[PDB]
Amino acid sequence: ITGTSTVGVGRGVLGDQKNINTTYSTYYYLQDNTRGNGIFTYDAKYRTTLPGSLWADADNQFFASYDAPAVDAHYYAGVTYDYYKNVHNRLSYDGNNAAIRSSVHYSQGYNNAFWNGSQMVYGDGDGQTFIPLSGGIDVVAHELTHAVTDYTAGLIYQNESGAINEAISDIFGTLVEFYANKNPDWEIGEDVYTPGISGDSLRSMSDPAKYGDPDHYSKRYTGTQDNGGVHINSGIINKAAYLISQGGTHYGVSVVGIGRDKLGKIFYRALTQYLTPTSNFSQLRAAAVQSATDLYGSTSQEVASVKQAFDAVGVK
Ligand SMILES: N[C@@H](CCCC[NH3+])C(=O)O
Ligand SMILES: [Ar]
Ligand SMILES: [Ar]
Ligand SMILES: [Ar]
Ligand SMILES: [Ar]
Ligand SMILES: [Ar]
Ligand SMILES: [Ar]
Ligand SMILES: [Ar]
Ligand SMILES: [Ar]
Ligand SMILES: [Ar]
Ligand SMILES: [Ar]
Ligand SMILES: [Ar]
Ligand SMILES: [Ar]
Ligand SMILES: [Ar]
Ligand SMILES: [Ar]
Ligand SMILES: [Ar]
Ligand SMILES: [Ar]
Ligand SMILES: [Ar]
Ligand SMILES: [Ar]
Ligand SMILES: [Ar]
Ligand SMILES: [Ar]
Ligand SMILES: [Ca+2]
Ligand SMILES: [Ca+2]
Ligand SMILES: [Ca+2]
Ligand SMILES: [Ca+2]
Ligand SMILES: [Cl-]
Ligand SMILES: [Cl-]
Ligand SMILES: [Cl-]
Ligand SMILES: [Cl-]
Ligand SMILES: [Cl-]
Ligand SMILES: [Cl-]
Ligand SMILES: [Cl-]
Ligand SMILES: [Cl-]
Ligand SMILES: [Cl-]
Ligand SMILES: [Zn+2]
Repeated sequence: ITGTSTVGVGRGVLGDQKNINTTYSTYYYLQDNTRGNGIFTYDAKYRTTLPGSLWADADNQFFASYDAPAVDAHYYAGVTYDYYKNVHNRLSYDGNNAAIRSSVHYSQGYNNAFWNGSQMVYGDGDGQTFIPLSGGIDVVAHELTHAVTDYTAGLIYQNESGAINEAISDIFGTLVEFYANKNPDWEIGEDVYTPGISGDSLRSMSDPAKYGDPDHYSKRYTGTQDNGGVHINSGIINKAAYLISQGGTHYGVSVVGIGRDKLGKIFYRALTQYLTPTSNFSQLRAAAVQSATDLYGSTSQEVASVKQAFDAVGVK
């Protein structure tokens, strides 16, 4: 809508209070004019028509329990925008300030979220397996990272290219969680998954095997489920990125960690400068080595750790 930029206040899925950028025009809308061409949050009203209605609120106060998923989708979209702009000098997902659109209250008891090619979509979960998915900053950032990938490398969502696509979303989702500095970790989805069980998550980057995912190329899934294992084989690459950042010894191969900033820089360069829609794991290694070489020089510790990490996970 056209209106004037306002600042509302509300409570997210995890019960924390935060301010959100809104727009006033009769009602207050979840329309943040402060970032690029705007961040817009919609209500899908438990249906699957998309995007649904731009979120309207009479008083600019968002403390209703129905409000919470909207608050977080909107607020964490804003955090993710800020991450990409400040850390990578990337303006929104297309690098030209495209509007970021999210819908919440998608369907009934929907245990997932996704990027649909145009916007983000968040289920409310069924209350057992998931609580509303936009509650997890890593989830929000994972989904929006898919938009970044679509605009850059364009990795096809199947087999090895699809597992890289997934890993990219887990890596940057995690890097956004660290950037925001609320209870950051190398796990995925821990804030919204199984409210009945503490300490668990959907996937682990530091130890993929925790959740049944492979941590070495030799253990790759080769069947047809899950588009050829895109959320399974991502563990191989997630492990490599974890090792590059944090370091460690994995099946006797030792990796000197170089830290998150350098991980982010190397992978962002690889994504934007080298990968292609059909890149496979070996091509990713080449891209990451070449990116590290570009940034730090062929004889650097950074290049050496990239090579060691891909060695440790069996990617030649
Ligand atoms: N986001 C992952 C895990 C969530 C599935 C559990 N309902 C996928 O789409 O496979
Ligand atoms: Ar909620
Ligand atoms: Ar805030
Ligand atoms: Ar604004
Ligand atoms: Ar934006
Ligand atoms: Ar901007
Ligand atoms: Ar509405
Ligand atoms: Ar309304
Ligand atoms: Ar309202
Ligand atoms: Ar409303
Ligand atoms: Ar973005
Ligand atoms: Ar990756
Ligand atoms: Ar949860
Ligand atoms: Ar694989
Ligand atoms: Ar080891
Ligand atoms: Ar080693
Ligand atoms: Ar770090
Ligand atoms: Ar990458
Ligand atoms: Ar990225
Ligand atoms: Ar391609
Ligand atoms: Ar090394
Ligand atoms: Ca209100
Ligand atoms: Ca966390
Ligand atoms: Ca996490
Ligand atoms: Ca849990
Ligand atoms: Cl006005
Ligand atoms: Cl919260
Ligand atoms: Cl309420
Ligand atoms: Cl736009
Ligand atoms: Cl996904
Ligand atoms: Cl935050
Ligand atoms: Cl699993
Ligand atoms: Cl499947
Ligand atoms: Cl190499
Ligand atoms: Zn994904």
